[PDB]
Amino acid sequence: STGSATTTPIDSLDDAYITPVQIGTPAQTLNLDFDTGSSDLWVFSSETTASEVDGQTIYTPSKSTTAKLLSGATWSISYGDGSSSSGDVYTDTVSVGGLTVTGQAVESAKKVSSSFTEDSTIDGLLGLAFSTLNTVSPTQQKTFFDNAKASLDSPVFTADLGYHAPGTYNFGFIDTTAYTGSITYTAVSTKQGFWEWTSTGYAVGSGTFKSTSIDGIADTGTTLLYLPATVVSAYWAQVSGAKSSSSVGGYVFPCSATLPSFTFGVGSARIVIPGDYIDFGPISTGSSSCFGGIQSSAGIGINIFGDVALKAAFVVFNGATTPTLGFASK
Ligand SMILES: [Br-]
Repeated sequence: STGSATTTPIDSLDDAYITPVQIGTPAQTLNLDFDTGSSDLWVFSSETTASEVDGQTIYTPSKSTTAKLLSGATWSISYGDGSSSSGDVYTDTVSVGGLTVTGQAVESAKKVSSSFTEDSTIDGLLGLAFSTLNTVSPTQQKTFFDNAKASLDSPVFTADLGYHAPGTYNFGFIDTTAYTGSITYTAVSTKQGFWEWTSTGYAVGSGTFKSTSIDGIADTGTTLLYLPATVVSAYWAQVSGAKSSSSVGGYVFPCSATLPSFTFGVGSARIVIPGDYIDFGPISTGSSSCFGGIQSSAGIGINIFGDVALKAAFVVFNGATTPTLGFASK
């Protein structure tokens, strides 16, 4: 089997991407944030504290003939940005782009933090990291991808995120029309439960490539590119007026600037992030100070190849027995 679903930016800054997902019988379609940095499929629901729902579409398990309470199971998750959610668990039929999994754990939110409430466009998350990170207790549950894997034509999914445009998540096949040149594959460590890999270095603009190992995670659920302070300093040093602002929470730069591209290495291959992708616009409405899309990972504990990086590539998440990651230009 295979599946193919369009993913769409939630706003004009590509802050996140939503993908329609069918849950239950008859189908309830919710727009979920596919997150290769976590491993819970959770949704706003008929159980979510009413004051914490503001425009989201909710899953109502009592209206699904295939929903079953997973007795005794609860979940609770905290994300890198400090947001969180928790609740109880149903199993139900879940379909993405024509690919159907029966008995998928669908984690129903009883509580969500303010950042989720305030984002009316995101009805929940669909985790695509390794199932070892799943938070369901006392019996950990499998991700949609892990459940689907045995049925897939090939044990892979691909992320093709757009810059200010729709893109695609495919399951079970590699669309050879969706990228240019070749796909370069690189080793993955699952020791931390993430799609963790090592970039071979970077360049700033038309500068020379610096060969250096940068361990990080491929994370579709993170907006920006978070890299070591040395790398980030080298980038912003090429932008007149750029500075790190503790009051704003990162690098800012004059909105009048032209930003250089940023290149990252994948083996001997190179992925180029255009400068435009790195401009996240005014720090506040009407400001002439703009927020950078490359930020230091120093306060995080891990480097993160978020959407800023991933949307410059066609990315293969290979979930074979020995997992790997593939990157191609597009
Ligand atoms: Br390769």
